[PDB]
Amino acid sequence: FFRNMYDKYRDAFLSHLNEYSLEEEIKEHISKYYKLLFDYNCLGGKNNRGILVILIYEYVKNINSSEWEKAACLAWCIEILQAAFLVADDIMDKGEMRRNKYCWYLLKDVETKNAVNDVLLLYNSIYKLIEIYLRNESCYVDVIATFRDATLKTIIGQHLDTNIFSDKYSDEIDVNNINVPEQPVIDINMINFGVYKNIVIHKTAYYSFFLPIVCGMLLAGIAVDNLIYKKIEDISMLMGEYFQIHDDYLDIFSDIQNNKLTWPLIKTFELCSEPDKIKIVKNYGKNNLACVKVIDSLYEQYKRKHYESYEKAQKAKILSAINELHHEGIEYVLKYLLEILFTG
Amino acid sequence: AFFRNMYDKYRDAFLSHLNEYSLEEEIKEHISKYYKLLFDYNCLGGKNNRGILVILIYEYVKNRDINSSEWEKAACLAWCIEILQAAFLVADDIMDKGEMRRNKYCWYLLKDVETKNAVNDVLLLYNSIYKLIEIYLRNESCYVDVIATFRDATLKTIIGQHLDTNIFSDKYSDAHREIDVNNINPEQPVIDINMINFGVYKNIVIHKTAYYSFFLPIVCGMLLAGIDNLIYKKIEDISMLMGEYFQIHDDYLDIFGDSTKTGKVSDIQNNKLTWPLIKTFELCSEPDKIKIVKNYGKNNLACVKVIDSLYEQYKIRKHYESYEKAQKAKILSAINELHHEGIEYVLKYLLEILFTGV
Ligand SMILES: CC(C)=CCC/C(C)=C/CC/C(C)=C/CC/C(C)=C/COP(=O)(O)OP(=O)(O)O
Ligand SMILES: CC(C)=CCC/C(C)=C/CC/C(C)=C/CCC(C)=CCOP(=O)(O)OP(=O)(O)O
Ligand code: NA
Repeated sequence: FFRNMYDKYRDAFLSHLNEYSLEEEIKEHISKYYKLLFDYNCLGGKNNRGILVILIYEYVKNINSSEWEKAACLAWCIEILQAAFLVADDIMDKGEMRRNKYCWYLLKDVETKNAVNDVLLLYNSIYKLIEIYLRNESCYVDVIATFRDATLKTIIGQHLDTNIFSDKYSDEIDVNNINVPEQPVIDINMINFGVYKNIVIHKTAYYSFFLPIVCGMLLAGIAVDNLIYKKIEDISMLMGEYFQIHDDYLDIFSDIQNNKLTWPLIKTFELCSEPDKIKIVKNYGKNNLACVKVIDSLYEQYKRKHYESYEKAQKAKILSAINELHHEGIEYVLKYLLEILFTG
Repeated sequence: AFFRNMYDKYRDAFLSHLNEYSLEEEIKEHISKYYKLLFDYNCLGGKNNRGILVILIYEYVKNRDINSSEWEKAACLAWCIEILQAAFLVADDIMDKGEMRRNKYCWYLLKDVETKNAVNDVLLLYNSIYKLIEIYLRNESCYVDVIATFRDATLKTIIGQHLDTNIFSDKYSDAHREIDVNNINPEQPVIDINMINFGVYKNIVIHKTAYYSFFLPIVCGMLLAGIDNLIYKKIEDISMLMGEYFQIHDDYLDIFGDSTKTGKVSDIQNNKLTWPLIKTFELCSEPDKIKIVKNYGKNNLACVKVIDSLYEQYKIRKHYESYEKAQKAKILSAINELHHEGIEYVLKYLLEILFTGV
């Protein structure tokens, strides 16, 4: 039913913009543009984060029409957040396709300049929507703080993912250099699971798991002083890692060319001979067909099988963390979520 | 000067927050190094008209005693509006492909930064505002109203930007064809003559400038002081007038001002709907209209000269001078109809000091 309510939240926000002191013709142009911005970018994903909110809310509470209206609001707000992350991420990473269609920023009628502005519109629409539907709820402030704090962590994780190999992170920033572009290179001191977990937990775990779970519980009426919140934070960290490692696995089976610190990169570096370390450093992070293939060949050489081995062990560690919650409703949801992560 | 001395307190309060994240120590020192510069490079160097408006309004709203922790909350909101400006300027320079801002390279041009970091940094700077308001105004009754004011003014600015970016675009000229989500090719941008009018210009400029630059600071000062009241609507209207006044001057500077004085080099080549363009178009001959259509929006210097010579031919400088006097009087007349002495003093002082600062 979550998908049925999309139009309401979209139209609610667009109705706010329509109240502006603007000429009727100009209002028409913007409702056209912004309806598409939402539709193109909020619709078409697996909706795991949105569904997670709704499932957690239902399995803590055990629900009328207004209650679901607030739950579905927060669910779509996180999908709107994902949309904003998606648009921004594709600008930054100069992406080609997202969800089997052209990245928003690539479109002739959009371009990078609009996509930047649109990320901030999508991002700010979130808080207008929460205001519209949850202004008079007692959890109102805690909910917006949860979005804010999870977003800040995501920004920092995104920063680390972008810059972990950059010449600035190897051992001051030059405010006079606008002319000499730094060549993308690997930094071997950063190729380790400790650094990787830092990035992954901040970039993924907080907005993807912590935020949706907390929204559900917050709206349900679980007081923020409750000890479960810290347990859920710890579980969310484990799941975020699990999800991103799998995301890294799917990419190879544009991270190689984009010089990304991936789990496949770290595992390979851990497993490979010294000559192959030189081979990785020479061939990684380059937009060259021959270079990517060499990196592709090494992943095949050092066996795909190591991911499967990790996936089984991490899943077990999560189910153990889930079981110490001592909350049946959330436990089932988290066990169900864990099963349906990759499919949606 | 008091406002300026408080800068580090608020910067370091946010930097400490990031420093609390569960990260390895080496990572944490890289983060703090990057983000200290992000703030320093982009928050310092302006006229600080928006920050000072907060400070002045907070004080002159009512003649009263104000303790140092009370001033700490005001200087926070004052600096939050300067962070917002810093986020706006970084974003604007990305979108417009800027060269200089406040007499130095645009943040995004730095080879250590690039567009990819700058986009991420806009969102960090923007989000730091709300973390700061939380840290310092968490337990204030006006807290929800303050962040909602930031939120709503930002939304309007985003809409103003959208229009400034897209007013002459294909989508606006061809309102009948839907956006082709399969077209990843744009053809040379041109002006749309139906859009060259002052009614459209005010729509754009009020939203892009007036709400964040005037309404937001004044409302911040008032809400925190403890004032809902009918004066807010009257203050919304003056803000409209001052924003329009401010942006027209800003259009004047673009073509007629020294880049070593203003700190920045664009409107003609960026195909912008400007006051000098609208003023030229209602005043010039038909052959000159075609000349404008032919030459406006082009990066070639021979094309911008043609436009620049037309501004000289039609003496746009004197037309602005005439506007400036007319509008300044129009604003003072609305300010005098507020029936509030303290805010009147501030708005009068601000109107005198807009273009120089302090
Ligand atoms: C929501 C965010 C952060 C944004 C994305 C994109 C948006 C809406 C944009 C920013 C566009 C904007 C309003 C502009 C820039 C205006 C600017 C930097 C200029 C001039 O103001 P002055 O007051 O003259 O400059 P100082 O602050 O240096 O005195
Ligand atoms: C604060 C904002 C909006 C922006 C600035 C830039 C930031 C922090 C970025 C975004 C980085 C990010 C979290 C990434 C992209 C991850 C992504 C879009 C996801 C994949 O998630 P799935 O759930 O597999 O995709 P679906 O939603 O299509 O199912
Ligand atoms: Na999702």
